[PDB]
This record gives sequence, C-alpha cells and structure tokens, in this order.
Amino acid sequence: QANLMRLKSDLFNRSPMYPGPTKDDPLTVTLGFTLQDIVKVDSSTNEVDLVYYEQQRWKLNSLMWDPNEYGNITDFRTSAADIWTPDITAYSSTRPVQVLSPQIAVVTHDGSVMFIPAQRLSFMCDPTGVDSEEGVTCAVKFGSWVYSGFEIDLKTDTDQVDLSSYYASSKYEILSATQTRQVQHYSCCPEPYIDVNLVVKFRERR
Amino acid sequence: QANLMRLKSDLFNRSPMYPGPTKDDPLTVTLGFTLQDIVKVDSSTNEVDLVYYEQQRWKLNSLMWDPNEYGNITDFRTSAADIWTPDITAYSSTRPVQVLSPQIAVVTHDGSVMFIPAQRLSFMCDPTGVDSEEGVTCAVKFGSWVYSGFEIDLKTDTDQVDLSSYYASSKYEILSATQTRQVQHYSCCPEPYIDVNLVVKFRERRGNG
Amino acid sequence: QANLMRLKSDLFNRSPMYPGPTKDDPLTVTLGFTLQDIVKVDSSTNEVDLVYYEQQRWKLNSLMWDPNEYGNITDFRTSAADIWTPDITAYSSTRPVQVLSPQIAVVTHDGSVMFIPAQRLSFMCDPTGVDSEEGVTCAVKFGSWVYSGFEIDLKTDTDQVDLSSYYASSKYEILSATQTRQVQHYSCCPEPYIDVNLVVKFRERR
Amino acid sequence: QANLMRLKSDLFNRSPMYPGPTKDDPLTVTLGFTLQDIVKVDSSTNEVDLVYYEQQRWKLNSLMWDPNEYGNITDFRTSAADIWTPDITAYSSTRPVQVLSPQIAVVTHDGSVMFIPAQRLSFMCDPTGVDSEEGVTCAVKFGSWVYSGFEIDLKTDTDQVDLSSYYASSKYEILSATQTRQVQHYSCCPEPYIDVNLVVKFRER
Amino acid sequence: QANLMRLKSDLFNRSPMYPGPTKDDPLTVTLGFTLQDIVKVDSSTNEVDLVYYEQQRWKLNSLMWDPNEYGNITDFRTSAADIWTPDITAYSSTRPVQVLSPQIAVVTHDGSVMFIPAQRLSFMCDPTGVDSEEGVTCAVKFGSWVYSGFEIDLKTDTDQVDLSSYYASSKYEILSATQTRQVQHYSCCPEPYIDVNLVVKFRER
Ligand SMILES: NC(=O)c1ccc(-c2cc([C@H]3C[C@@H]4CC[C@H]3N4)cnc2F)cc1
Ligand SMILES: NC(=O)c1ccc(-c2cc([C@H]3C[C@@H]4CC[C@H]3N4)cnc2F)cc1
Ligand SMILES: NC(=O)c1ccc(-c2cc([C@H]3C[C@@H]4CC[C@H]3N4)cnc2F)cc1
Ligand SMILES: NC(=O)c1ccc(-c2cc([C@H]3C[C@@H]4CC[C@H]3N4)cnc2F)cc1
Ligand SMILES: NC(=O)c1ccc(-c2cc([C@H]3C[C@@H]4CC[C@H]3N4)cnc2F)cc1
Ligand SMILES: *[C@@H]1O[C@H](CO)[C@@H](O)[C@H](O)[C@H]1NC(C)=O
Ligand SMILES: *[C@@H]1O[C@H](CO)[C@@H](O)[C@H](O)[C@H]1NC(C)=O
Ligand SMILES: O=C([O-])C(=O)[O-]
Repeated sequence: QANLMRLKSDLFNRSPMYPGPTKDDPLTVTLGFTLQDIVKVDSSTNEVDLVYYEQQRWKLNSLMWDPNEYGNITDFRTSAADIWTPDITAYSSTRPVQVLSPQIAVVTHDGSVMFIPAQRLSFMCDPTGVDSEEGVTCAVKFGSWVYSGFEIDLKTDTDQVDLSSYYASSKYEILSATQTRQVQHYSCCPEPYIDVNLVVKFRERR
Repeated sequence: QANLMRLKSDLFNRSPMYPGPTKDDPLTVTLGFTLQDIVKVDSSTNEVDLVYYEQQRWKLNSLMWDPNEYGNITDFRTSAADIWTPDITAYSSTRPVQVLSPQIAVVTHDGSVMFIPAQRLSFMCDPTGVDSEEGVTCAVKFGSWVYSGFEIDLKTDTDQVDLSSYYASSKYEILSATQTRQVQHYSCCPEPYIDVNLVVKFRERRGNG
Repeated sequence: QANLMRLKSDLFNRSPMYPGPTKDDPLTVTLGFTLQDIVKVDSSTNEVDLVYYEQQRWKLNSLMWDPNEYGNITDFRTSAADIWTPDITAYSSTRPVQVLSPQIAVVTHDGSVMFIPAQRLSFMCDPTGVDSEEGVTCAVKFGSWVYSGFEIDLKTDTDQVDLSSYYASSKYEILSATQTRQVQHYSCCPEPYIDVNLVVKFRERR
Repeated sequence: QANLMRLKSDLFNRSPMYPGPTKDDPLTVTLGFTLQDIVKVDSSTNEVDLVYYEQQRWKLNSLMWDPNEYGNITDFRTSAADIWTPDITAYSSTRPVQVLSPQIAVVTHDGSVMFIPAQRLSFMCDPTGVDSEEGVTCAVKFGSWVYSGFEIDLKTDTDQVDLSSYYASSKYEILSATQTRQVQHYSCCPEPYIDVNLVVKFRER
Repeated sequence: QANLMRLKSDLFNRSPMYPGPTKDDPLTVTLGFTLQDIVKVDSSTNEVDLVYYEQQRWKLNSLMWDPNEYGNITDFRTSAADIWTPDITAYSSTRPVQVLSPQIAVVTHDGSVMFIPAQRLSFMCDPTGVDSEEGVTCAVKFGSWVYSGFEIDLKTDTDQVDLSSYYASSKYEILSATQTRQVQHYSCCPEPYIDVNLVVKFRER
C-alpha cells in the first residue's frame, strides 16, 4: 500500500547504500542460534552437518523514520538485497553454507534490523565416541571475515542455544549447546576479531 | 499481442511493485498439495524426499483491470519475477528446495493470482517401520518465514491431499495424506504464525493393508 | 556484418517483448525427440536418466521480415534469451533438467523459430525386468506447464523417436521409442492440456 | 592505464556487438586440445571424465586496430562476456561441462582472438578392457551446435593432442591421442556440420 | 557514513574500471596460504580435497587517496565485484573451486588491496602410501591463467605455509608445507608464466 511504498522509496532510492561499519561508527551485531537437527556425521572425513537458524540483529541511524509521517508503520519486511547485512562466517566450514529460508529481513522504525537465515552447515568435527554414553563435543566459531573488533563487535542475549525446535527423532540427542562471545588473534592480522563460539555436546540417541 | 502488451505495460511499468502485505492490508493465501512421488528415504539420516506440486492462490486490488479496456482479456500468464509471491517455506527442510517447473503464474482480472510450483523437498522424517504393514507417518509444516498471522493467514480448500496423480510404480505407496491449517507459537517471536501441516502416511510397496 | 545488425536491431529494439500466446492469438509448437543414451537406471529409487535433444518449432508474425531489405538474409542465429520460448516441461521429472547445449535458436524470415536443446532428465520409471528379453517400458509426458490447449497446441512430424544418434555401446538397447500427442484434464484447471508422451521400451544390451 | 581504456572503449562501446558469422562472412575456428587427466571411469554407466584445456582461435575485422594509435599496444586481455565466442559443444556429453579456468580471452591487433577454457567433461565411453595391455579407445566430437559448415568451419594446427601436461600419476596412461577435422550429416538437418574428433586410446597404469 | 560514501563514489563512479595490468604497467601479486584441513582423499581417482585461505595482495595507483581529504580514513572494506582482482588459478584442479568466505576485500590509502578468499579445492594427487609413516607428497601450482610474467609477477613473504589454524583432529597430519615462486614455460605459449607452488607432505594421523 501507498504509505509503505513511500517509506521504502524514501529510505532506499534517495541515499546511496550504507557502506558498512567504520572505526568512527562501529556496529554491534547480536547473534543467537536455534538448533534444529544434527543431520549427518561422517567418520571418514570428520565432517558434521547442522541445520539451524541464526538470529542476527543490528541498528543503523540511516534506517530510522517517524511512524506518524508514514501512516503509523512501525516495521516492514524487505529483501535482504535492498540493505547491508553483516558478513558472518563459520570459521571451520568445509562446504558453502546452504540457504534454507527466504532472504528477507525486518526493519523497525528505531533503525533496528533483524535477519534470521535458516542454514545447513558442514564443518570440521571428529565424531569418534558419539556412540558412547559420554558423547562427543564439537565447536564452530561464527564471526565477521573481514571486519576486526574495531568495526564489528558481537554479543549474545543468552549463552544457551535454543533447543525448543530440536527434531525429536534425530539420530543424535543434545547433552549441551552453548553460544559464547570470545576474542581471537590470528597470525595473519594484528587486530582482535570477535566471534561467537557454538559448542555442542551430543551422542547417538539411546 | 497488442492488447496484452498494453495491459502488462499498464500494470507493471506505471507503478512501483507491491511491497507485500501489512497489518492494515493483510492477505490470505490458499495452499493445496498434489503429491507425485516419495522418491527415496534415508534411514541413516532420517531424511525423506518428496516430489509434489503446490497450488498457491491470493488476491490483490493492485492487479485488477476492466477487461473491456483491454480487448476482453480476462487473464494472462506472466513470469513470477514480474510480481510479488508469498515466501512459503518448509519448516523442517534439510536441503534447498529444487524447482521442477517454470516460474510462471496466471493473473485474473479480479486481481487473483494462481502459482503452482512443482518441487522436490528433502525434510526430516524417521522412516523406521516403513517396511511394515502399518507403515510410518511423517509431517512437514509449510508457512511464511517472515510474516506473522497479522500479515499472512493461510487456508486450504480441502484437508484431503490430491493423490490421484501419485506415481503407481513408486517404491512407496501412500495410505493417506492430509493438509491442515494450524497456529504456531515459536520461542523467538511473540506473534502467532500460521502454517499448513502436510501429514503423509506411507509404506514400502508390497500386499495386504 | 551490417545487414544482420540492422535486422536484429529492427526486430528486437523497436518493440516490447512478445508476451506469449493468448486465446485470440494461439500457437502450435512442433516437438520431436532424438534419443542419445539411457545413461543410468536406479532400481532403489525407480529413477531413470535419459540424454536427448528436443527439436522445438513455432511461428510468430512479429519475427517476419523481407529478405531483400536485409541483403538476402533468410535466417539468423540468436540467443534464446532475446526471444520468447515455450515452457515445455517434463511432467514426471525428479530433478531439475540439465542443459547440455548452448541456448541459441534459429529464426527464419517467415517468422518460424527452431530451438533444439540437448538435455539430461531424471524421471520416474521402474526398471525391474530390464535384464530380461522382454525388457521394460517407461513413459514421460512433455507439455506446457501453464498454457492450456486454447493457447498452446502441440504436434509431432512423426510418431517415431529418432534413434540414428543412439550410443552404440550404451548399457541399454532400445526395442521401441515413440512420441504421441495426448489431451487430458487436470483437477486444478477447467481447460484441456496438450502433451507429447515419450514412450521408450528398452533392455540390457545382449 | 589510459591507452588500453581508449582502445577498449573504441572497440566495444561504439558499435553494436558482433552478431556472429553468416553465409556471406563465414568464420574458421582453430581448435586444439591439451589433455591433463583421465580422472574417472564409470563401468556401470559407460561415462568417462576428462580434464583438458581447449585452445580456440578465430579472426574478425571488427577487432583490428593500429598499435601506433594506441601506445604500441599489440594485444590485450578482456572478459569473454565482452565479446562473441564460438558455441563449441561436445556431441556426446552426459553432464554440463565444468569450467575450471577464468573466462578471459586475448585479442591481438590483427583482429585474432584466442580463448583457452579449462574444462571437465563427462562423455559416453565404454571402458571394458581398460585393464588390459591393448586398452580401450574412446571418441568425442567437438563442433558448433547451431552453425553449419556454411557459417563455421573448423581446423586444427596439428592432428596430435598435446600430452606434455598429462598427469604423471594418473590411474590411466595414454597410448595415443589425436584431433581430426571431419564432416558430418545429421538426420535433423540437410547441411554439413564440421567437428573435431578427439580420439584417445588409454589403459590402466 | 558521509566520508566513506564520498571516497567510494570518487574511486568507483568517477573513473572507468581498471582494465588490468599491461607490459608498460605490470603488477606484482603477493600470495600466501593458510592450510586449515586436508578433508578428503580419493585413492580410486587420485583427487585430494584441501580447505585453506589464500592471502592475495597487490597495489594500484588508481586506488590511492589522501586520508586528510576524507576524514582520516586509512582503509575500507568493499565488495570484490567493485574492483579488479587477479585471475589466480590452480593448474591441476579437477573441480571448480568452492568459495567459503564473503567476497569482500580491504583497500588501503596507498592503493594497496588485500583479498583473502577461503576455498575448497579438489586437485590431482596420488594418495597411495598415506597410511605409512613416510606419508605422501603432493603439489599444486597457483598462478594467472591468461597473464604472462610480463604483466603479472608473483611472490611470497615466506616459504613456509601457515599451519597455525590447521585442524588438530584432521584425519591427516602435516609433515611439511611450503609455498615457492617458480617460473613455467608451457608448450602452448613462448613467454614465461609465474606460479606459486604449494607443496604439502602428509600422512594419516
Ligand atoms: N587492515 C588491513 O589492511 C586488512 C584487514 C583485514 C583483512 C582481512 C582479514 C581476513 C582474516 C581475518 C580473520 C582471520 C582470517 C580472515 N578472517 C580476511 N579478509 C580480509 F580482507 C585484510 C586487510
Ligand atoms: N517484529 C519484528 O521486529 C520481527 C518479526 C519477525 C521476524 C522474523 C521471524 C522469523 C521467525 C518466525 C518463524 C519461526 C522462526 C522464523 N520463522 C524469521 N525471520 C524474521 F525476520 C523478525 C523481526
Ligand atoms: N485459469 C486460471 O486461472 C489458471 C490456469 C492455469 C493455471 C496453472 C496450471 C498449472 C497446471 C496445469 C498442468 C497440470 C499441473 C500444472 N500443469 C500450472 N500452473 C498454472 F499457473 C493457473 C490458473
Ligand atoms: N536452417 C535452419 O532453419 C536451422 C538450422 C539449424 C538449426 C539447429 C540445428 C541443431 C542440430 C544440428 C547439429 C546436430 C544436432 C544439433 N547440432 C541445433 N540447434 C539448431 F538451432 C535449426 C534451424
Ligand atoms: N599473446 C597471445 O596471443 C596470447 C597469450 C596468452 C593466451 C592464453 C594462455 C593461456 C595458457 C597459459 C597457461 C598455460 C595454459 C594456459 N594457462 C590461457 N589463456 C590464454 F588466453 C592466449 C594468447
Ligand atoms: C495513525 O495514528 C493517529 C494518531 O493516533 C490516528 O489518529 C490515525 O487514525 C492513525 N492511522 C492513520 C492511517 O493515520
Ligand atoms: C611506440 O614505438 C615507437 C618505436 O619503437 C617508439 O619510438 C614510441 O615512443 C612508442 N610510442 C608510444 C606512444 O609509446
Ligand atoms: O490453432 C491453435 O494453435 C490453437 O487453437 O491452439
């Protein structure tokens, strides 16, 4: 309708696109995971496949509007191609991430943005011992590929992974799943990089 | 020809694209399934592969026209890129959906749209006992990913899935299948979300009953 | 060369694209198949894989020209993305069709268009018995996905599938292969739909 | 830098794109193969997988220039999307060809173009006997899909396939590899079609 | 924000895009590898699968700017499609390379560009004997596909591959990993081509 069409036009067609965060105007991205299934374990390559969805949240000044000038609209759905999105990357993936959900985000009038992509990820993980009582632990770090802590900081609202949608007839049951902010120093690069460490302990269901 | 070119120019070139539904102007989408084949079952990963086509139907005021002004055209075929389509998503898929049919919809002069994508889906299903007489039951929810019940509502014209085109020499025979509207509350989000729940009961092709 | 550049400019840049057939201006598409190979049979999923090319031919008034006004040019090759092409679809496929030839068509001065895509198709077929003398029969319907018989009719020039290019060292030999126009109704839709039914009888090579 | 930006602007941004060859102005494409590996043999489906690169060469008047008018530039690299390229197709492929090299060509001042795509190809081949001393022979034709011999002719500079880059630890050794022009008639079509027939004899190492 | 939007507009919207290096304006690209995992070995096809990231660095005058004129910005992140990038190719790949990281580079005020793509590569490698204590050695050359040594030269900062992110529970342990500039003369082409040779010696853990 007319009001939403005006708002989208005023936000996206007038200005050039947001060029991303800088040292003077840094950005904090909130991350959270909802784990749906450990689909597959490969003991001959030490790869494990997860299905999850990842809640991403950030805020920009350039996406603010006054609701009363646009028919009391407080939020709207928009294609993720119309906006900047953070370059969050699994640091130990072995295949390109597969997208399982529409590339659509929600923008709120205060400038906040929320994007919740469902994904299937293959990553490095040794499953030896998964058929035992103690189970096995594996971890994967999620963070910006190209932005140091001076441009992108991360945090979580909770260190507990949401397990309320976990597939009840999975081959594997979860013993614990946590999501924790940490600071990393890489050999390539003298600046600190932030990531959220997803740590999942699991075993064969029996 | 001339009259259709004129109609498509007037609908798509003059105005900006429809920005999707809102709370003030919500939308109801009708869904229905025609199940063609259960292609395979993976008992080591609890994945099942379905081939089906999915009838989607909705109505917009912005796609209305008077047929008298356009050579009595009452409908037309158009690329699904030319129009908004609902973001209907399987909630327990394990692979991206594969598209098996041309991305083309039919628009009618009252503003109603019909779009019938044929798809192959891998989703989460435990096939233990599929080789029994009783068979196994599995389910997958289809609904909007991003829109709550305040912007998108769903319904079916019937709760009976169409099985009249099911592949007769499939490895799996279908005993029954239903498609039912339901309301969901996810822990991420306070608003109700609407889905259609596809339930399929099946077993390895034998037989008895 | 100057004449062809003029012709293509006059046909494609002076007008909007052809919007496809209608009830008032319907179209007949001629189909024929040339079967190259039955590559693979999967008896665990009842899928079979063919390689073939599919001659498509139709005629539009909007693609006519006088050869004497364009240096006696009687036909030309053009990208299939520059023209409308029919949405011919296999009705029992189990995977997206794979394209094995360049997406180029030939337009003739009478307005006729010929497009001959080579394809690999996986489709529903029970191969049980293929290792016997009687072999096995399988079938797949090809037709428009969205256009009824009132907008697109189909026909064939012959009911015999061309086997003159069939791979002589294939695992499978062809006993017969036919292509036949059919009409039927679907529950979705009030009008009849036209298809061409590809019926192939084959057995393991002896 | 400035002289190359001028030359490219003058060749591509002025005139419309080359519309391909015609009966009045036909084109000869030179083909040659460099075989890197026979990677895979599937005896259950009679498919074989090659990795190779394929030298394609042709010449157009609309790509000519005088070096002296452009800072002594005698050739340049450009995206293969910026130009027309020939629709050379394997006639017995069973999968889409996989592209293993960047889509960049080299244009020279006489109007000649050279494009050398690296490719992995699955094609129809019965490998029964590959484990013997005699080995097995397999063949695949490369030619235009849509142009007859009246618009596109083919040739080779040599009948021998270049084997100097063949992988020394491949499962298969090459006994011979030739590339030969031939004329073909298909039942679809009354005109002759030209192809280069790649014939490779090989056995297990 | 305002200053970065001005700078990007001034670098990418004012001028035509860089047309790549020439003989009069050659370019040197620095390469370095960080090996993360030997994921897979296929002893029936002699293919091996590596996961790594590859640091690429080069420098262009046309990407230079004065920080004082742009709010003291010394560098910025930009999409790799907005800039020219070198066509670095693995010369013995058997499949298209898979991209595992965002296609974003960092440009610095002196005109230097750094791009560090994460990749998965299948390449030709005989793994027979990987289950022994001696292990096996494999090599793959990385260089420009279309530019000779007269337009693109390569170098490394160090001969030693970075193994500090190597997956500790990999099926395979690394015995050595080096990256070495070499000069190649191919039978197709009479000019020298530069590559960096990645040599990895490994065995089952
Ligand atoms: N300040 C700079 O000039 C700069 C900063 C960062 C990079 C950069 C770093 C990286 C690495 C940091 C972490 C660890 C591996 C990968 N992600 C990737 N891509 C990049 F472009 C390049 C140049
Ligand atoms: N009111 C808001 O600001 C809002 C509303 C909806 C979302 C949103 C929700 C979702 C979730 C709802 C259901 C359950 C999981 C996924 N599908 C996905 N993507 C989204 F953008 C984000 C923000
Ligand atoms: N008259 C209309 O409003 C109309 C007509 C046709 C369609 C339509 C039909 C179909 C079905 C007909 C055949 C059988 C399955 C699929 N192909 C697919 N896609 C479509 F858009 C939709 C609406
Ligand atoms: N003269 C014409 O009107 C004409 C000429 C050629 C074609 C054509 C031929 C072909 C076949 C010839 C060879 C054998 C299989 C495939 N390549 C493919 N695609 C085409 F468009 C169509 C129409
Ligand atoms: N000067 C020229 O006319 C020229 C120069 C280079 C090429 C060229 C070379 C190559 C080869 C060099 C290395 C060895 C195999 C492949 N990569 C690939 N693609 C190309 F376009 C073509 C023409
Ligand atoms: C928006 O809010 C105002 C203030 O409460 C109200 O009067 C008005 O009816 C609302 N709706 C529109 C469409 O303006
Ligand atoms: C081109 O080559 C000539 C002859 O060697 C040389 O004298 C001249 O300086 C060159 N011109 C340019 C513009 O580089
Ligand atoms: O004539 C036709 O082609 C028709 O009516 O479909």
